[PDB]
Amino acid sequence: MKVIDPQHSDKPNVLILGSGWGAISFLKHIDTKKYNVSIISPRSYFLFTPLLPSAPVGTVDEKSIIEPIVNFALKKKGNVTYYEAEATSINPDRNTVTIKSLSAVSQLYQPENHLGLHQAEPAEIKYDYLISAVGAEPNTFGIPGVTDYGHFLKEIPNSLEIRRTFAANLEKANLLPKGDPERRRLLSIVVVGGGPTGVEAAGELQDYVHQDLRKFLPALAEEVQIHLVEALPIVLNMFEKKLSSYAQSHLENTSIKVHLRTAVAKVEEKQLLAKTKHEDGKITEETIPYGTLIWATGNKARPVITDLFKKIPEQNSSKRGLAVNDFLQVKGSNNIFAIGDNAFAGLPPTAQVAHQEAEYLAKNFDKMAQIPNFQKIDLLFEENNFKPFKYNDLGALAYLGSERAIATIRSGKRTFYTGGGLMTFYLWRILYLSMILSARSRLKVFFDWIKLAFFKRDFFKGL
Amino acid sequence: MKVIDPQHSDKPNVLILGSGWGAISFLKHIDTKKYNVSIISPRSYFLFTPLLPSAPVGTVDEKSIIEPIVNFALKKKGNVTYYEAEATSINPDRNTVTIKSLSAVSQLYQPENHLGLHQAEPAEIKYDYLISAVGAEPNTFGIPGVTDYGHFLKEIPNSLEIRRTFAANLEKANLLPKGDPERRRLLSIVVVGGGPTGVEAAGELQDYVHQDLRKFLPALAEEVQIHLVEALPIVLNMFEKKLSSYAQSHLENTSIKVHLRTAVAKVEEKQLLAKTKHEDGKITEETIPYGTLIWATGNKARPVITDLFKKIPEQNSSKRGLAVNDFLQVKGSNNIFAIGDNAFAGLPPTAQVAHQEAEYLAKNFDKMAQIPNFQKIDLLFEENNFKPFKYNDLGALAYLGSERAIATIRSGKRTFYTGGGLMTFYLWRILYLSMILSARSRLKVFFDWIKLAFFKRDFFKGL
Ligand SMILES: Cc1cc2nc3c(=O)[nH]c(=O)nc-3n(C[C@H](O)[C@H](O)[C@H](O)COP(=O)(O)OP(=O)(O)OC[C@H]3O[C@@H](n4cnc5c(N)ncnc54)[C@H](O)[C@@H]3O)c2cc1C
Ligand SMILES: Cc1cc2nc3c(=O)[nH]c(=O)nc-3n(C[C@H](O)[C@H](O)[C@H](O)COP(=O)(O)OP(=O)(O)OC[C@H]3O[C@@H](n4cnc5c(N)ncnc54)[C@H](O)[C@@H]3O)c2cc1C
Ligand SMILES: COC1=C(OC)C(=O)C(C/C=C(\C)CCC=C(C)C)=C(C)C1=O
Ligand SMILES: COC1=C(OC)C(=O)C(C/C=C(\C)CCC=C(C)C)=C(C)C1=O
Repeated sequence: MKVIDPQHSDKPNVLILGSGWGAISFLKHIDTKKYNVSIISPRSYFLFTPLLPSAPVGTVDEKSIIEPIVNFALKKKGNVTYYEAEATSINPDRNTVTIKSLSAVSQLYQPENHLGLHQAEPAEIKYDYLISAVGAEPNTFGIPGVTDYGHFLKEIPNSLEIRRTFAANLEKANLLPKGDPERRRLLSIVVVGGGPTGVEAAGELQDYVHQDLRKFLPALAEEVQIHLVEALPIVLNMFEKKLSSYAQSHLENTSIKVHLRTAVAKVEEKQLLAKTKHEDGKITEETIPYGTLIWATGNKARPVITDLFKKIPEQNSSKRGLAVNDFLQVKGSNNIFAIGDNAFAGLPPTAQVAHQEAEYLAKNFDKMAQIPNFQKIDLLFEENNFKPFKYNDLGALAYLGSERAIATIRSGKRTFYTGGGLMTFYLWRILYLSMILSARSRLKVFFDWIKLAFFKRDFFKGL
Repeated sequence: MKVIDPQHSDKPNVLILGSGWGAISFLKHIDTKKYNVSIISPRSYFLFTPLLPSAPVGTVDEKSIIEPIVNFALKKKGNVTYYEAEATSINPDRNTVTIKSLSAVSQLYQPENHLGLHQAEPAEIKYDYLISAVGAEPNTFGIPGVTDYGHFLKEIPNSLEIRRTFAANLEKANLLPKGDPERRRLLSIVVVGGGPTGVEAAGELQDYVHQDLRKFLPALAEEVQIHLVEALPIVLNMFEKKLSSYAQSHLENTSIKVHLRTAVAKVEEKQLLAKTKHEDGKITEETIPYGTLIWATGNKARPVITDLFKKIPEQNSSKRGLAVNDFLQVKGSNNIFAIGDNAFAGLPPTAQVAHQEAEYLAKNFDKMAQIPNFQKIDLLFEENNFKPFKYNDLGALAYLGSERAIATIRSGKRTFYTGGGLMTFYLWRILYLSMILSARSRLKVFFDWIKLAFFKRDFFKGL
């Protein structure tokens, strides 16, 4: 019950799902004069995910790396409306999306209507076109105990939980005598994932220990131990072998214990069971004690996308994400589009792919809105003549702790970069500053870093 | 049970209670080479209380106006030890202090001993001399319902509660239609207290409304209403009448409803009952609806100080604080000293009084530690010949919202200042920056303000 249908305006309604890289990038490029745009997302702000790993340890403040949606919508010319709630069910036949847990409603540049909605009231939102960018969720691979004792590294709350756990453990450990094995376990951290997120997480945690903790509790600092576990035989496999090797050496020089060729079998309250697969082809078992477990491995489709597979006939055989055209239209649907991690197009699940797809699609919509036929929809994309999406891989970046990073930079064919260590660390900072989406967030992180040069990190457990 | 008694060292032990203005100021001046210093306080950091009223609304970040104790202790030459716990009982006869709720132990410049203490374990701490600076706690004057529905404005947690309440109310109000009286109550704020803390609190809240809220929800911003209630007939009575008048005019120009000659009789869930005492000597009743109640009135002795009145014979007739000498020694005690709000010496309860008493006392201790007799204690203060404490009133300051402040600056006899409006607002900033106790906190607030010039306040309900 309750159906919101704003269409006194003669414009078509483009409904967006999410407030991440795909949704915001699309929002920034979509012509709000041609269409009435509306966003649905339980998250009232945009997260700059590449700096998330610096948040727990206080290299950057959590407020520094987020930006309210309304600030993006405010710079838009036309009307934009944000429903603070999550999409539960996508309804192709009805052309609606069901919502749950209404926390707020914002209607920018729309001084007129009144919805008449109580909080947590179920509803249905009409649409003419739908862009789906809810993203994925973390994958535990069905390995028991991960959700009970692990911390994912996906969202701002996760940064606060990791700080609270680790601060708690440091306080406890400090009361026990230098020998105690419990002291040793409480000071043990385990990051699962050999990719960029995991490496950066181990790097930042190590930075905090060597730089901040050592200055007022050197005793505790010496006994802390950080493990990095990865199933593949090479860390950061998306780079050339030469850069991966340097990466692995450096991590071990900064005293991080790297566990390659290693899968996790089970996760318990105080330890995890791992199977390591050696060069001679033999498998061994080892226990890894821990006090804080960061889970930074791959992705899995969300319940809303899974529920959509059952409804569209040709979307049956789909698991990783939604099956999509060369034009980023959802296969089998008349008007549903998909971008980012929640959409399969044989491309990686990365922020670079989300942004470029978002722009492409936004560009097309602004082109599509200059025709009588768009004012049935599938054949019109071709007749008028315009190009499909061509991803342009720009490369990869990764901070490795202790003022060192690796970089590969390119455009299509040619490659040009500086990807060693300290100088690449400086390039790394500049580029990241450059690709932050807002000026406020950019000044905030700049100040965080200036402050970090002179005074070192804030690491409060209650804040 | 369990008694910690560190005295392998030949030095006397000066035990400090608290981590506020008196304790930290004393700590910075006490010679750690002459004495073994130890702090007991449940709060692991120092709070810069004059900027606390800018925290809720995000003019300054909560992290910006606090500084961990260990940073102060680290700059000290000798040994310093901090017990993260609260003093429960002061024991003159035994010369000990009982403690509760052990969260942590820090022993800076002391790479040796091990206490062997579990968390939340009761204990007793030996001492030779004791400096008491626990401060006071808020006084509700026995007016019912204050602690049930009000927010005190005393500590960092209070800043977070006020933001959470107010953000919640704004979100709710926004869903109701422009008429609704509930909408009007949810947008109503009430600050109790005509002194500086209360005035500043009303000013900051009004700044947030006019500057930030109006830019994205002008409709809500116009209907917000802020009340200031004060029992005395004049706001900010500690200034000359001429400055108080300007203060009151300005507050009313910025659309704040000031209620003078008004006492609060009772506080309910959605309103408060007040009695106003008019010029013709008649008393009236009025209800003041509200959604957020900030209680910023006076002080009251803490249970630890009250419990000490019963034990010392001549400390019986004492209520506001501990009765104290011209040398700041506790009357009736051999070795207990009191500074700040928890000590009565016919002086105001202000930060300026705490700092000067702290220095005086610290100075004396460093002088007292160059004699055979100090190596019984009461008569030695006089025989060697040195002066009593003479407070030097430097004046008063107060921000009044909308870039205006009042100032009175002086030293003893002479008075010299600039105490009008906008120019006094600039002086106000400089002086406050100048009397922050640490460089980190000083840069942090400076950056907050630079950021505030270009981008306006962060006002997140979860952060
Ligand atoms: C810690 C970390 C670091 C990373 N670092 C990098 C990096 O350095 N470089 C790089 O290229 N890539 C990086 N990535 C990858 C990148 O963040 C993702 O690939 C990208 O966010 C995917 O874009 P998206 O819009 O599909 O999903 P997201 O950006 O995750 O956004 C999804 C949005 O949908 C919302 N949502 C969730 N569920 C629902 C629902 N049911 N209904 C409605 N809305 C919903 C969420 O609130 C969120 O705002 C990183 C990822 C992580 C976790
Ligand atoms: C919002 C606000 C604004 C203010 N502005 C000004 C101003 O502009 N100018 C001015 O001069 N004054 C101002 N004051 C007054 C000033 O903060 C106090 O007068 C001052 O704090 C008193 O110093 P103190 O050390 O006695 O107590 P505090 O500074 O309050 O410190 C008390 C310390 O004792 C600790 N403690 C409490 N109970 C126990 C216990 N049982 N055991 C151990 N430790 C304990 C606390 O954690 C705290 O660290 C302001 C106060 C407030 C609340
Ligand atoms: C998760 O692994 C990573 C990628 O994918 C496997 C990347 O591609 C890049 C390259 C950096 C990007 C794309 C920053 C985002 C830029 C914009 C314009 C949004 C990094 C650093 C990375 O760590
Ligand atoms: C509680 O009312 C207040 C006073 O007392 C009646 C003051 O005197 C001042 C003046 C500012 C001070 C004293 C800052 C404190 C500085 C140090 C070094 C402790 C302010 C602002 C004030 O609000």
